[PDB]
Amino acid sequence: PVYKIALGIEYDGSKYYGWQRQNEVRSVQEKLEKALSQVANEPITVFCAGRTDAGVHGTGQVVHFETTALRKDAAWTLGVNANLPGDIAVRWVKTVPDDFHARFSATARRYRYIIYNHRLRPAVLSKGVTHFYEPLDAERMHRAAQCLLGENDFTSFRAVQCQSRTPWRNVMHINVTRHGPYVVVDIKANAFVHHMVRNIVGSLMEVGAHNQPESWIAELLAAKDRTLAAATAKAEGLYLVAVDYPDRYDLPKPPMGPLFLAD
Amino acid sequence: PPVYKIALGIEYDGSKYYGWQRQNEVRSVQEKLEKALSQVANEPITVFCAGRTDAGVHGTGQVVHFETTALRKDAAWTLGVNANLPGDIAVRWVKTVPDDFHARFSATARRYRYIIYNHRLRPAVLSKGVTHFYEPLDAERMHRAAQCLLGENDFTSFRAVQCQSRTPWRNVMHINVTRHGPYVVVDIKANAFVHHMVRNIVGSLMEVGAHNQPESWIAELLAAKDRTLAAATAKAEGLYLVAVDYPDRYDLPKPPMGPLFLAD
RNA sequence: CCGGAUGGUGGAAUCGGUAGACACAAGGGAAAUCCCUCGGCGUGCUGUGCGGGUUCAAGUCCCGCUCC
Ligand SMILES: [K+]
Ligand SMILES: [K+]
Ligand SMILES: [K+]
Ligand SMILES: [K+]
Ligand SMILES: [K+]
Ligand SMILES: [K+]
Repeated sequence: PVYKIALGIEYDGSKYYGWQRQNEVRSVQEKLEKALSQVANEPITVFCAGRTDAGVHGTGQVVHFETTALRKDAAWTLGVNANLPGDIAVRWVKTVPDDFHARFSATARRYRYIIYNHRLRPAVLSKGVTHFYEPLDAERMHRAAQCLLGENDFTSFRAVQCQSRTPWRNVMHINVTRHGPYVVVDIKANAFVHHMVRNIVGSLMEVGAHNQPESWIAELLAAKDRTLAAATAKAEGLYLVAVDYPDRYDLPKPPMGPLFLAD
Repeated sequence: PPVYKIALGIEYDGSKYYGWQRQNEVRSVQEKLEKALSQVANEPITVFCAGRTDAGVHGTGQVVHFETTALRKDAAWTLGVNANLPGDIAVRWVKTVPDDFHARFSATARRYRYIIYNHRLRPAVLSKGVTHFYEPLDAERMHRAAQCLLGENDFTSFRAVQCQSRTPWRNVMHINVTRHGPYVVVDIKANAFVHHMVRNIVGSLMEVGAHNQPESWIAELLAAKDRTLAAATAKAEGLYLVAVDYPDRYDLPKPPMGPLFLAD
């Protein structure tokens, strides 16, 4: 018998060279497979809903695999976790049909960017938040961002190493708010082009610091040029908070956080 | 030569340090902090913290002071020192204070926050900054079973052996337990605390929360004046020295105590 | 006149904080993905035209020299 299982993985990529399995470096996927394999007692290969670059964290990542071995729930949750490193962890298990597929079944991914806005660098979670010196204007930022909403040509916020096809994406919602000293950027789209978020954030920050007009983000978008927008934003601050899947699969959706961040 | 009494608001992540207490043998927050301060003042510097934390415990409201004959502009102590500090340690603010100031002795009351990730499966993000407690906690029940420690009591049951205070008596300003999504936070403020006082109150408070003991237990323990009766000391990675109290005359800056996104 | 002269190329570095972010190449190993290297030395040092200086700290300031 083949069993298609879906796991909700969570992690802290600060100590990993990303998710993708590199035969020469540390990858969340690798550590995750080693464990799953020990439980199923057979070589296991997983498929994630969205690979994160080296540095980016995850709290809503979703993966699936097929094992011939039958393990009770705890085996996949409490079990795998017992084999996983402290930074990586399983949030929930759920057997799914054959028509499910972490990546291809995903209707839209969602990210959150954590910006610690203070003159002096942070200490706690120094690898989990991006530190931005210049005073940000959450208000102004949010406004200068609604122009990216909908379907547009994110070429200006694209990448040259983008292995995807058409640079067109559909943004469900992009909001920027401030939590005390923090500034958070929540963005949801059907998908994103290489470094799309870290780029939108980069240019959004310049605006926030009043180094550019609100109209700049819009001018960039239509500029269809990358060498016009700000430089890619730091990684340590990006969190893959949540992925969208058809309600028919009935996958559990726990708080996306990160941490104390309201859902 | 002029002597300058300076007060720094230090913040850090003790996950990688054997505590604050400078030890000529291991990594201590205080040591790394002094090395830096010294490079700035270009003279051996010795600091005094408002409350030493044990190996593991973090800090976001810690306050220290020192005296240097060297005159450095503000940035030198803030942006400067930080530039010499490790990434986990950091200065939050500088402030020259009078001679009658003293981080420890001037402190009117310290304050802590305990972060409990209440979920069957262990956390990944901040795995060293939050305490993972398997059994389902009852924030409500916990808070209630705690108000009995409020005020001045004999915290012998929540004390320790390696304790140096000549008296295990303390005055609790307030102890509250709330739940943030999967988290359970315990905020406690007192004039001072006896060795492992907080981690102990939390330990026994958790047993109650998990319904392994009655709300009346915390109270029975307190009056029991016995330690071998209460729960075992709670984990360290979850304790944060969020804030210290000082006379308003000193006018020290009081930024958000957090940790992180935690409302002030 | 004043503002610049930093990597192979752009292009950064909080009204002195401890280089080269970021982007785009190149080269090598495991059409493209990916690791590491890509100032000079080598057997970590000195290096932000060039020596000298001040400062705990200099690309970041004071002085003499070359060119926009
Ligand atoms: K630094
Ligand atoms: K430098
Ligand atoms: K530098
Ligand atoms: K010098
Ligand atoms: K120079
Ligand atoms: K000069």
